[PDB]
Amino acid sequence: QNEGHECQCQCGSCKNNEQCQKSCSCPTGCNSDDKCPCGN
Ligand SMILES: [Cu+]
Ligand SMILES: [Cu+]
Ligand SMILES: [Cu+]
Ligand SMILES: [Cu+]
Ligand SMILES: [Cu+]
Ligand SMILES: [Cu+]
Ligand SMILES: [Cu+]
Repeated sequence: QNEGHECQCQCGSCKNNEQCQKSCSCPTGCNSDDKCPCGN
């Protein structure tokens, strides 16, 4: 029941990858390029 959420990630691998902007693996603290552990 819980898998994707909302990758509003503006990182460098989130802005170019729109295939994970609806199911990324980051919490609600992924709004800055850091240790963003997104999909890949
Ligand atoms: Cu994300
Ligand atoms: Cu990201
Ligand atoms: Cu993403
Ligand atoms: Cu992010
Ligand atoms: Cu992330
Ligand atoms: Cu993510
Ligand atoms: Cu992300």
